Amino acid sequence: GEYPTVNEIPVGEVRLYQIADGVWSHIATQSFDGAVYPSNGLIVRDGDELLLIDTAWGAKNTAALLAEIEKQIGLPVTRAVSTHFHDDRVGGVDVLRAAGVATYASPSTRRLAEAEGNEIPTHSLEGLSSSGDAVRFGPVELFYPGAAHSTDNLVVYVPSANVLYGGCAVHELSSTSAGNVADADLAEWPTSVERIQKHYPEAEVVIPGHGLPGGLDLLQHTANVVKAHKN
Ligand SMILES: C[C@@H](c1cccc2c(-c3ccc(CS(C)(=O)=O)c(F)c3)c(C(=O)O)[nH]c12)N1CC(CCN)OC1=O
Ligand SMILES: [Zn+2]
Ligand SMILES: [Zn+2]
Repeated sequence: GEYPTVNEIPVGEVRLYQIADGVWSHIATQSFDGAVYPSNGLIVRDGDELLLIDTAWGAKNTAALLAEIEKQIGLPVTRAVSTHFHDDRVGGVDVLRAAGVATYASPSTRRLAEAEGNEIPTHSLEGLSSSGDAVRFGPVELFYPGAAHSTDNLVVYVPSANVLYGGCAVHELSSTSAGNVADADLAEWPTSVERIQKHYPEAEVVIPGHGLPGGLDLLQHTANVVKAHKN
């Protein structure tokens, strides 16, 4: 019943967690540079179909994700959006594409994925290139807050449930640093978080890219840990 962690998640297995009516997160674990990390994504019911946000960080994890969705939900995943270019967001796009899923990301994410040798979503999401931009995509709104964890990071809001999926631009409350900052803009990140706070003041659940969901406090906590990481 509690939100799952690695200690319940061997690498290769996937858990789903019901967030709200028609909204689940997915949780998987992966090894990277000799350490094991959890990571989240989102699943949103879209009538008789499902919209997937982010892969489960790897090909085998993403295959396991599709199997877990069939077991627990039983509706087809028809579209997926990746919220930035890192492997915890696009690793598994090839699996999705061979399982009938149409894969999408911004042009900025597609270019960065291609340049870095990561898997590349098929379709480009226009209308998101300026900070503060928002577009509708099925049952969600996609929002580009500005550079934060990465220059391309997108945020996803589920208006029916007031669920804010921050992706890796948002950290969990227990975080002690800003995570993997390799491609981050620590100077711009607080401004981007402030844009999220201003745009989604009615969010009830906030889901970070890694770790435990909570409420709006995750946004302020993220700004706090990023400002202190920078300093
Ligand atoms: C594949 C991805 C990656 C791999 C491994 C770990 C992470 C973390 C991470 C780290 C620590 C914490 C605990 S905490 C908030 O207290 O510090 C955390 F929650 C998340 C993140 C993230 O923060 O989103 N991304 C990671 N990658 C790869 C990459 C550059 C490759 N050239 O950059 C990146 O992010
Ligand atoms: Zn990342
Ligand atoms: Zn991440």
